[PDB]
Amino acid sequence: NECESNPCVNGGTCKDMTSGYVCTCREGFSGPNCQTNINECASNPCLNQGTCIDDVAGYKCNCLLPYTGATCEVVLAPCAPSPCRNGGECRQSEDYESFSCVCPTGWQGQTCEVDINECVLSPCRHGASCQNTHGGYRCHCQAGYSGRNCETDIDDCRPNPCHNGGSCTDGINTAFCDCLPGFRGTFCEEGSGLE
Ligand SMILES: *[C@@H]1O[C@H](CO)[C@@H](O)[C@H](O[C@@H]2OC[C@@H](O)[C@H](O)[C@H]2O)[C@H]1O
Ligand SMILES: *[C@@H]1O[C@H](CO)[C@@H](O)[C@H](O)[C@H]1O
Ligand SMILES: *[C@@H]1O[C@@H](C)[C@@H](O)[C@@H](O)[C@@H]1O
Ligand SMILES: *[C@@H]1O[C@@H](C)[C@@H](O)[C@@H](O)[C@@H]1O
Ligand SMILES: *[C@@H]1O[C@@H](C)[C@@H](O)[C@@H](O)[C@@H]1O
Ligand SMILES: *[C@@H]1O[C@@H](C)[C@@H](O)[C@@H](O)[C@@H]1O
Ligand SMILES: [Ca+2]
Ligand SMILES: [Ca+2]
Ligand SMILES: [Ca+2]
Ligand SMILES: [Ca+2]
Repeated sequence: NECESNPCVNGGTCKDMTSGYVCTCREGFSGPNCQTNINECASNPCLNQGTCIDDVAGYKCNCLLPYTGATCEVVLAPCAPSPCRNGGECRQSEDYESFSCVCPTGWQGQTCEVDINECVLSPCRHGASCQNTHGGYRCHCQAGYSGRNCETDIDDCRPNPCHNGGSCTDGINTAFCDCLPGFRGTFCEEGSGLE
């Protein structure tokens, strides 16, 4: 009878009946002739805007980065415990599988944990001594100089060391006084013919 026409598709098995037939489907198929591939994606199993891809008796999810895992329930977050130290900025890679760190001044290494020794190419000026520190440095100035890199010749004329209105000229750790009429001495402290 009716199974002679080989009606079942998708590998189903036909059984003859009174005035018809039944197809027993392989797992994953349904319909009178097993023509339907059951849509296991109908339950919307993929999270986080992943795409469900139907299979025979199953599905998978293609996740949208940075989500991953069987149902897009995991997230790639290489910057989550901020591996960049000492103020460094964490940047996630394009594919979210790795990170990089932009280090602050003074720091280097993959995670910004290695000091830079500024004294190797010392920025200190005017004979100052360079002291390297962890994440910085310090210049120790010679007499007469100030500033971060001991680059400033100190203004020895402020406050004015010249008494009695004398004019001050700055030098290296020194000041020179030109006295007003009536005054003399290194700092104009001596009066002559006054009152
Ligand atoms: C509908 O969504 C369910 C999760 O909320 C998911 O489990 C169903 O998938 C079944 O799980 C096992 C797998 O082998 C079967 O094919 C599938 O039907 C999903 O269809
Ligand atoms: C022969 O097969 C067809 C389907 O292709 C079915 O309609 C008939 O009943 C069967 O005998
Ligand atoms: C008949 O039943 C179906 C479900 C498949 O297992 C076939 O291979 C078999 O012949
Ligand atoms: C299915 O694939 C995932 C990765 C996302 O791109 C969705 O937009 C798409 O439908
Ligand atoms: C390095 O050390 C500092 C403190 C100054 O004394 C410099 O003259 C010296 O070379
Ligand atoms: C400095 O020189 C003294 C002697 C005065 O003439 C001042 O006014 C000047 O600034
Ligand atoms: Ca029959
Ligand atoms: Ca299916
Ligand atoms: Ca340093
Ligand atoms: Ca000076």
